[PDB]
Amino acid sequence: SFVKDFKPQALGDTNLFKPIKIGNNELLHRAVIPPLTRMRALHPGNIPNRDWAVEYYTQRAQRPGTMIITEGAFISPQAGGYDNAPGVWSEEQMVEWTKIFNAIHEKKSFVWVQLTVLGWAAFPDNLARDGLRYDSASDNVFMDAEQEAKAKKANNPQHSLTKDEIKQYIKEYVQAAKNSIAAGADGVEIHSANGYLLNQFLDPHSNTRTDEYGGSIENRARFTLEVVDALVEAIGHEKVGLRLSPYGVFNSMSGGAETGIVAQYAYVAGELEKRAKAGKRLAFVHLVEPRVTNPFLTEGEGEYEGGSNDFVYSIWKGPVIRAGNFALHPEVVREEVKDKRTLIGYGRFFISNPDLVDRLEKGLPLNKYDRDTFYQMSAHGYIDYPTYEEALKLGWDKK
Amino acid sequence: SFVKDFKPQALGDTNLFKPIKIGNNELLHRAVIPPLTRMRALHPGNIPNRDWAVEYYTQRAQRPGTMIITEGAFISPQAGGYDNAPGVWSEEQMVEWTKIFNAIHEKKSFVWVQLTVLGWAAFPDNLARDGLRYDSASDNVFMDAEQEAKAKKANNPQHSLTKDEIKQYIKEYVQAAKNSIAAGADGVEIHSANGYLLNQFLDPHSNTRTDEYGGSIENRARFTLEVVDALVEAIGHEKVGLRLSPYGVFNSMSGGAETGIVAQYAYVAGELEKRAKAGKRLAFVHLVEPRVTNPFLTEGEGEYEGGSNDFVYSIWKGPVIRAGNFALHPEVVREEVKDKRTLIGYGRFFISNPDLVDRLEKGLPLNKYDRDTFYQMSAHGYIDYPTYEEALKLGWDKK
Ligand SMILES: Cc1cc2nc3c(=O)[nH]c(=O)nc-3n(C[C@H](O)[C@H](O)[C@H](O)COP(=O)(O)O)c2cc1C
Ligand SMILES: Cc1cc2nc3c(=O)[nH]c(=O)nc-3n(C[C@H](O)[C@H](O)[C@H](O)COP(=O)(O)O)c2cc1C
Ligand SMILES: [Cl-]
Ligand SMILES: [Cl-]
Ligand SMILES: [Cl-]
Ligand SMILES: [Cl-]
Ligand SMILES: [Mg+2]
Ligand SMILES: [Mg+2]
Ligand SMILES: [Mg+2]
Ligand SMILES: [Mg+2]
Ligand SMILES: [Mg+2]
Ligand SMILES: [Mg+2]
Ligand code: NA
Ligand code: NA
Repeated sequence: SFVKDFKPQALGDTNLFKPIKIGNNELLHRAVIPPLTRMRALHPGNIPNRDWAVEYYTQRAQRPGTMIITEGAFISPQAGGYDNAPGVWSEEQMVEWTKIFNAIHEKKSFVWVQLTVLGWAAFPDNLARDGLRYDSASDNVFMDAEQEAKAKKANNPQHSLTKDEIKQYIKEYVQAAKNSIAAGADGVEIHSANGYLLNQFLDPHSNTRTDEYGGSIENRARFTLEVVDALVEAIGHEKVGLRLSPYGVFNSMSGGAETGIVAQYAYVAGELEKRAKAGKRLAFVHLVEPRVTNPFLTEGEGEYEGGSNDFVYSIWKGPVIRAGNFALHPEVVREEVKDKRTLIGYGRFFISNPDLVDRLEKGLPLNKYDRDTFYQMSAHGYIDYPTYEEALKLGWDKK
Repeated sequence: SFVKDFKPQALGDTNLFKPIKIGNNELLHRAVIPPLTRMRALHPGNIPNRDWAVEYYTQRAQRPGTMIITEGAFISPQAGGYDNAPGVWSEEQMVEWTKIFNAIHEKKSFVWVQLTVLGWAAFPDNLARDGLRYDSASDNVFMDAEQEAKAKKANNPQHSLTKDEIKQYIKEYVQAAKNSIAAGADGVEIHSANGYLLNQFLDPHSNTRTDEYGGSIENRARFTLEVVDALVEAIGHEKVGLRLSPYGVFNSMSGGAETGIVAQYAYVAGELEKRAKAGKRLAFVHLVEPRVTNPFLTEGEGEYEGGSNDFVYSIWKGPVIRAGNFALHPEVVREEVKDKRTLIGYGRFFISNPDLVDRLEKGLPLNKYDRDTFYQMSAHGYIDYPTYEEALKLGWDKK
């Protein structure tokens, strides 16, 4: 069915429908697919879904010149811990990714691989089964009681990374980025948001370290910036973006309750701009808005009203992708895209609307999403959401 | 004469004319007199002007319930270096300040003493004459070539403060704050702006230290925060505010060219909010806007368009006074005061309009200022600017 009560607005007369270049890619509009974990990868080996993933991405590439950021992809076994999320370390994985990238390109769209390392969000028992550590910044603060207890039961207590182990992750980021490019991706996004490992280092709640990787703003940002620099060196700044969620609380990050949180993220933005002014500007910065501090809460819930991401624009002078509850709020998008370097990520409603871009241009009704199938091993709720035309034929204009 | 071409707007229908409490003071409107050095203090001894200063402040206190921040006042001889700016360390000074504070209070207005330490902005030859150091954060970067050369000629080369000397300044801030309160002031403003000593510590251009007072965001903010904490302890948070100029370039500060500048100031704001949440909220934060990066340039010049102070409001949750080119821009003020904790400082046009508040409420013409008498040892251009009524009688509605 269509979302009831939603009053659509045609956005074709806004900058959302003006072309923009991101990295090497000439986008034809500024509606971006943000990274969306869907849990259709198959075990063993974290293999992108051999039956459905090509079709999923093909559908969502249908509007020419769309920027697609993939579901998060693990850079190595140790970086993972969800059996049904994909990786980008093995030949068997890359065979499937190559097909996905080719399909997106055939639709004249673009694809950026999000590179993910889970840290404390991983399942410690899966990791133990596979002979892997349960990692985070620290060893004395935990995501929640259940995770702490699972780790202990698995004889895999949370482990504070050594400097050598941080270096090993950086090597894996580099190789994962190389693999992604070699398989045909247009670029990569470094996931430093939503309470995963890099965010666990950024945040003073999760990072109680007293070495050079914690205990100050500069130290907490060190790992994220080392990954940025390693990937810029390996594949070029024009092929690298960075995702941040300053006000997020998902996965036990601090959000605005931490009075130093804006300074922490302002520091990262400033270091990005310093690199840019020295000739190595990242393709984009991708921000999760305080509009959505936890993406598993219904739109409108978990809104933090005490902060704005606007500060980033005073610092970083390149493209900025904003995501969080924009599909149901074209009136907000209309204002935000007046800034000529702003793009808008649409997550949950891209799950349910393969032709979302047409719907945004033309002010059409939106298909309701089905949260129960966000994570499910099924084509249902993955590749069977209709286009607007197909929905009309099903009679959704009445139902 | 009146400013030609200026199209006034009545602001009586805005929050500029709603009461607000700042510290212990019930203000009746939100037009604030920011600190304005006028150079009428007499030598020797940096004595507030015995002939004219009471009248100057009385005139500008005339609208009941006005918050006045004094001209900067030196906390000690070593903090000074301008012979015609006043101090607040001696009995002879406080005799004159007492008269000024009494006069402001008789007009049912309020007075906050700005506490000033010049650092590298001081004149090294005056300091040498008086047996005093020429101080800054560092000893290997200078305000400009002329200052460096003056210091060398005076056998008084710029000196990087020791930790003990920083402690001595803090003692002097404490005593100056006590003196101000005992003499009748409503509070004090810590000057950490416009490239004076505390700002020289905040800014990475001027602060090349490698001890705990430089080399990182936290270290560069340490001196400013130590002064905040010492004054909060001595006289109470409700009697203390702090002035900052994030984007200023006056006195060779970095401004927006420094990519880390927003993070530096965001850190200070966050530390202020942390203290506030722990029960010790400063009376206000006073920001110089990027609208005026150098207050000796004509309105509209030296405007930095690449940054906003809005970030501070995501962090600090108390009153904020904004200053910089607002008199000629009632349309901007109208928008800014929609925020219910925003006050507006009017500097140069309070020099020339003793009845500025009435003029703002009622949308009246503004007297042109005379920059040549901003700093001058004279009543002329100090206490002889007319009220609107007096200007009409002089025929300025025609001239
Ligand atoms: C099912 C689901 C999976 C998600 N997976 C990821 C992910 O892999 N990486 C990431 O950075 N964000 C992920 N997110 C967050 C989204 O990218 C997005 O920031 C968030 O859903 C807010 O945007 P929206 O309101 O348009 O959905 C996910 C969100 C959902 C609902
Ligand atoms: C003559 C003059 C003296 C000033 N003296 C001080 C001072 O003692 N302390 C301070 O913090 N700012 C001082 N300022 C800066 C003003 O407080 C104010 O921030 C600036 O003039 C911008 O506001 P305006 O455009 O309303 O004048 C001075 C400015 C001028 C023009
Ligand atoms: Cl799993
Ligand atoms: Cl995520
Ligand atoms: Cl002088
Ligand atoms: Cl000043
Ligand atoms: Mg242990
Ligand atoms: Mg169902
Ligand atoms: Mg499910
Ligand atoms: Mg020396
Ligand atoms: Mg003259
Ligand atoms: Mg003069
Ligand atoms: Na099938
Ligand atoms: Na006289």
